[PDB]
Amino acid sequence: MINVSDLTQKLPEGSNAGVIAKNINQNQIIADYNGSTFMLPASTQKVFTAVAAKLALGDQFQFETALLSNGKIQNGNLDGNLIVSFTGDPDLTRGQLYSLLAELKKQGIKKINGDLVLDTSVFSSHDRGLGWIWNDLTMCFNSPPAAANIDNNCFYAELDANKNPGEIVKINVPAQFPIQVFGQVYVADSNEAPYCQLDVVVHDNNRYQVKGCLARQYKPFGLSFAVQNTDAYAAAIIQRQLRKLGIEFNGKVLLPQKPQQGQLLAKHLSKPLPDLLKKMMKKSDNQIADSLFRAVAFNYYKRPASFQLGTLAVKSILQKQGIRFGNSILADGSGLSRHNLVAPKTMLSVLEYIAKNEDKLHLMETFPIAGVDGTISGRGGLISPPLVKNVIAKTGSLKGVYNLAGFMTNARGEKVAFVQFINGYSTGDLESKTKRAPLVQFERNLYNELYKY
Amino acid sequence: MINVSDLTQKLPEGSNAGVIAKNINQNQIIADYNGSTFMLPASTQKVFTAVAAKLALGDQFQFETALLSNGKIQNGNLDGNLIVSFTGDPDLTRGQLYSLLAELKKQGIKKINGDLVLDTSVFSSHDRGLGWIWNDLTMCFNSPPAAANIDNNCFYAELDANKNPGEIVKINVPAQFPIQVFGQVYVADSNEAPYCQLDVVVHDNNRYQVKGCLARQYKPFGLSFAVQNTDAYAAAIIQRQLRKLGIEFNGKVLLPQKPQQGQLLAKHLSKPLPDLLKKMMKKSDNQIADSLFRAVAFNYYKRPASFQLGTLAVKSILQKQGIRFGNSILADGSGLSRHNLVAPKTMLSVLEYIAKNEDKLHLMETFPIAGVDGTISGRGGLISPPLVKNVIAKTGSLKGVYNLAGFMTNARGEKVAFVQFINGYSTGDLESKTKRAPLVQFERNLYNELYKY
Ligand SMILES: *C(=O)[C@@H](NC(=O)[C@H](N)c1ccccc1)[C@@H]1N[C@@H](C(=O)O)C(C)(C)S1
Ligand SMILES: *C(=O)[C@@H](NC(=O)[C@H](N)c1ccccc1)[C@@H]1N[C@@H](C(=O)O)C(C)(C)S1
Repeated sequence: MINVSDLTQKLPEGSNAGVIAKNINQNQIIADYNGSTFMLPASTQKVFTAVAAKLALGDQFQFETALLSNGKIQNGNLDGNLIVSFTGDPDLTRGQLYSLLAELKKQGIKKINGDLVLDTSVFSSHDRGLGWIWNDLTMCFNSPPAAANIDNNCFYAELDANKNPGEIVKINVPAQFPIQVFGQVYVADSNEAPYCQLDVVVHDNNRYQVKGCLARQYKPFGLSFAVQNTDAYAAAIIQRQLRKLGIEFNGKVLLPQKPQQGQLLAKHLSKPLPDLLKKMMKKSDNQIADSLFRAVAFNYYKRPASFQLGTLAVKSILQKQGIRFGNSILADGSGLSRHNLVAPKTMLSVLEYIAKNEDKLHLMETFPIAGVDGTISGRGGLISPPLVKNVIAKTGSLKGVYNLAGFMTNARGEKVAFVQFINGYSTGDLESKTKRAPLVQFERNLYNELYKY
Repeated sequence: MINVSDLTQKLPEGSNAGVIAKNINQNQIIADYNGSTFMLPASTQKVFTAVAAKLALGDQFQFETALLSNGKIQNGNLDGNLIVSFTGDPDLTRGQLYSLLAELKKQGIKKINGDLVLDTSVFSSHDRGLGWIWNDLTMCFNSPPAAANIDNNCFYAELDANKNPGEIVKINVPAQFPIQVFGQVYVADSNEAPYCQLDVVVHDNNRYQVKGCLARQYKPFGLSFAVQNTDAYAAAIIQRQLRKLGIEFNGKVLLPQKPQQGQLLAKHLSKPLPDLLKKMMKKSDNQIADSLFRAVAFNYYKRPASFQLGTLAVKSILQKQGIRFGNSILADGSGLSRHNLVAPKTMLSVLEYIAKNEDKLHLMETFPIAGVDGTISGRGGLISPPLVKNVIAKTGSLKGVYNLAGFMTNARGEKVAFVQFINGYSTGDLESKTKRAPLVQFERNLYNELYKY
């Protein structure tokens, strides 16, 4: 086998690598180093979700966002509640929801007599996985994969930090966002400036308290944040849209937990599963992965879906196909949880199942391609021949973690599946951009060795 | 050296162990397996904090909780504001605060004419470490180590779920706590129950919503909750205590966020450092660790202390004594953060520092003693001869993590220091009772080899 031990000499001191690789044609393991150690898979976890979704949802699967009502239309009035049904569409734009509501106009509803009711019942319990880190929850990459999801459940604020030390930075929220940003951030001089933290503390109803400081900067810029209460956000946006459409409403917003009985007025459908999976796999969209993860449970068990139900469903589905998990922990579909524990060999068995069943699953085309697209279009260790345009791989990255899982063609045109998990990688401290050079060098050498072996 | 690698065969598949030990009398390393690999130390991290606290705070250090004003007292009136200064005391009880406020009434004050002003300026930025897991933040073990801390910033509620399927569980909060617990949790039948989640959602101002369902219970279901807004909680306690003391107050509660000057009326002192360190080390008190961590930085740098300053101070203080951290990540004093990264050998160098300076530090007596006290009085791997009454060790545990760091006497009467980090330990799914038999056997074997080597 490849001497993976010698290769990890170039990784930073303290790090730990789990590396396993198999020549599928020869049915031979050609690298095996901590292949059985549980590690943090980060976003390589999305491979499991991709397979489960293919199998339990199918290529015709679409997320539906619907408008329903129990009552009768007449005189331009909807004589009852407007029910808005959200099922976790992670790719729903504000533009789409608007056209959806526009459908009420087209049917001559001039005004709604009753209350606005949101049906988010297909998801159950929290909209965050267990073991997610609290301070990342305001970052847009970590926006909640909730039933209601509008423009990725992210917003930005406009900041102007062009000021002398001690002065207050100006923060405005653009008029489209029903959010508050409150508190005060000051400009720090270049001394204290390397120390700066911007603190964001969440309060109810999408009110974000900022504190701390920032280094002077000349030009305005935007900071993005995740929406926290996605039901209030969604309801506030629908009410503004109804006004814009000139449909009249003066009811309250209700948020029941149970499916809402009704007559269907209109429906919007997302792109189907193959397009969602491709964006999830190429760009590594956390929210698509966690929505599919629970959509899989919802459809598979026919009951409202918690992340725990997602875990049960994904394992049960892949187990049906011969995959064995032992005591792996799969707390989410995106890989964000710090409780996830998976060994390289388990990820590898899934990659083999993917390559074996490619005629059916067509998942190979979803993987980023070295030097070409997705999250590895510029990956340093992969950017030269013989690896460029040859290595395809799902990436996973968290603080301390640099992973790759996928396939390549060796110098004999045989296929090699491989999993690389690197954890404990640290070359400065909390809030030091990480020196990636030893990683570029490890990966360049590793994939060349698997190429020639 | 000891063949640690064979001994890990008894640990669950997937787990990883970092073990290192030294015979101090011979100065020989006798076990060294993954000794340089960064791992999660969990509460063994508190060893670093004990040493930094001894060096920078000293045995006379006590936390101060104080009452100040600028008005003068005339004719039974405090003619200005009551300032209550909190500095992070992690062992302040509401009875102690009550006796402190009683002192006003011994100085003749029976009415306060102004406002209640809290000064919590000694600590700054969040009261939570970065990399803490969001869903544990409502649990009493994860109560915020804030400036204001009353009864461990934890309270108790009871759910009476001894009722039929379909009924709403009754929530009872004892009346001493100025908090609200509300929601509709229902009792689920035997069929639905395995799918239930009992959730809590935190709302502004210490309002807790419980949601979900649970199986019929056949005793009272206790909830133990962390206080989320510690300033509001403290101000509410103060106002009820003032009332109960017959001191009239009708002013506002102000939280200015900067140091508040005034004349000192009365000062409550905690128990001194050696008592705080003994409780932190014997029992593993998370709040005393994170309190001391930031008190250390406040006193060492003389400026409001965040967790980042805590990290800088602890490293700087120990670096002076010859400890080298390289690229370790210490995000807190308690080890709760999932970003913490430290190698067995760095912890061992601190243990050696501890044994070498025992005549001045007196920290040896703060470690738990196998089969005798603290968190290893009943630790199954250590409770037989020759380990019982001989091994002393600080424990660390999180989901997946089972650590010891401490000392023992071997068969020759020489002192051995050791560090055992186990991560990736999984014997079932997330919410499962973990199986400890593999841990008991691995530890019984490892400490026996270290005894015999
Ligand atoms: C999977 O690993 C995901 N990672 C994250 O969301 C991290 N929390 C993160 C790391 C760095 C920057 C922003 C978020 C997604 N996958 C990553 C990857 O494929 O390498 C990502 C950085 C593109 S986000
Ligand atoms: C340090 O390791 C601390 N651990 C925790 O607070 C964990 N979050 C936890 C694990 C299990 C149950 C409750 C909390 C403290 N140290 C532990 C130890 O010494 O083993 C602890 C369980 C006593 S709490």
